[PDB]
Amino acid sequence: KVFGRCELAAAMKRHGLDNYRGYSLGNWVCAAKFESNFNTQATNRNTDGSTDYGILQINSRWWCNDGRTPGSRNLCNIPCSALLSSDITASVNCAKKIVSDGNGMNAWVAWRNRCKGTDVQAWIRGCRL
Ligand SMILES: [Cl-]
Ligand SMILES: [Cl-]
Repeated sequence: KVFGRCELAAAMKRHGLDNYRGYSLGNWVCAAKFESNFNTQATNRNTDGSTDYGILQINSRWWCNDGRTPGSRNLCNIPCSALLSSDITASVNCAKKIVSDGNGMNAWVAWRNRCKGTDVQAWIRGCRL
């Protein structure tokens, strides 16, 4: 499913992301924009043989099991395929754990490079939240 911007903001608000660990909702919408273009089915293979999955591009080295990433952790205890669902619950639950881990949202390269220090509120502007 390819979400709308305000639709995504709304589903994220409902799953507790607005202000989770101090990151306003605009940050998470922005991250999703640039990580996956709001598409829950997005996959990107990394050079280390790991794969990023879903709306927030959660990585198979650490966070989810995809069966083809040698000696990987499954820190979110999910098959990575569960991250590609139209229901964003599993992605949101795994992300809350990632962002608690110490790097905060710096764990997402697109956020660090494209959202951090920008006016992230723009991404929720005009949405009935
Ligand atoms: Cl915001
Ligand atoms: Cl932080």
